[PDB]
Amino acid sequence: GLEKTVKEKLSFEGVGIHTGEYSKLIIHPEKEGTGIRFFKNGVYIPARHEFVVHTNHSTDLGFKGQRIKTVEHILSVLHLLEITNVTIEVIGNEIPILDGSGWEFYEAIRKNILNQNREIDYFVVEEPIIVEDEGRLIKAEPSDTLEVTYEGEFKNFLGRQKFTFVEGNEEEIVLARTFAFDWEIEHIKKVGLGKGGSLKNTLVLGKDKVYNPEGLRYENEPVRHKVFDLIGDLYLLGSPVKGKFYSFRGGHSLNVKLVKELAKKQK
Ligand SMILES: CC(C)(N)[C@H](NC(=O)c1ccc(C#CC#C[C@@H]2C[C@H]2CO)cc1)C(=O)NO
Ligand SMILES: COC(=O)[C@@H](N)C(C)(C)NC(=O)OC(C)(C)C
Ligand SMILES: [Zn+2]
Repeated sequence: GLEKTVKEKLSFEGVGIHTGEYSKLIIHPEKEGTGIRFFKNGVYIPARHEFVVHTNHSTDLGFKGQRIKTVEHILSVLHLLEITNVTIEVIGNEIPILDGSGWEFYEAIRKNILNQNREIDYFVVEEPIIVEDEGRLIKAEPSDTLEVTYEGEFKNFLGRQKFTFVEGNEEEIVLARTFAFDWEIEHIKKVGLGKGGSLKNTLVLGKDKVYNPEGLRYENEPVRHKVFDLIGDLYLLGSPVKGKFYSFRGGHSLNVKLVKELAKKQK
């Protein structure tokens, strides 16, 4: 496909899930070859794995003392829409969580795409690879299309679930919200995270119950969301990705480990 930017500036704002602070974004059009980058306090932070500074409960980037938490959801939307050149100006410390999914970003950006004049140089997975960390595993192999499977093993009523995204099915993952388990939330808050979490932006689950009155958007909403997260983390390769991926219990740390290994192999 063609490289793409946005036709005009687009703004989003709201609380961040981990900081609990209110932040604002402005997405700026950029010319071919710019890439995806964030901008904060005069500093450009490329959306690339070299700038990752944190991977526990979110993927965060930093450069020159300027940090932005929770980049994975906006990056996933940009990856899915193949937006390749933009600057995400951040006023604040975190990307807004909005409803917990990619939906608001996706709907606004998709109606505001500007095609550009050269084609995308995709990051094409060249050979099989596997990364592992204590029972968790992610595998990648060559594919002409982006295909991403996540398999979860939940210690509540959900049990085992799996879900596969393929190109053309973006609408199946951009509404899946972030989630949390009631028995884990105290620790998450104790370690300085989750300050903005609520039933308005998070699917909160117990051993045998759902806290949100509206319930789940899909019976497998959590694994759809984990696929969505992985697609955002994969964009830290710096180009839209072609490959077939399978994650068993992976999270941001393992996702970024895979990205760094792929980048090293194909440098
Ligand atoms: C899903 C994944 C991959 N682990 C990660 N999400 C988080 O880590 C995360 C998201 C929300 C909360 C909360 C809250 C809350 C709350 C109020 C108390 C409940 C109302 O009764 C805590 C952790 C993610 O989506 N990364 O992208
Ligand atoms: C059992 O609780 C933990 O160990 C959390 N650190 C853990 C569950 C690994 N978070 C997680 O899923 O990874 C993400 C993707 C970084 C949010
Ligand atoms: Zn997420």
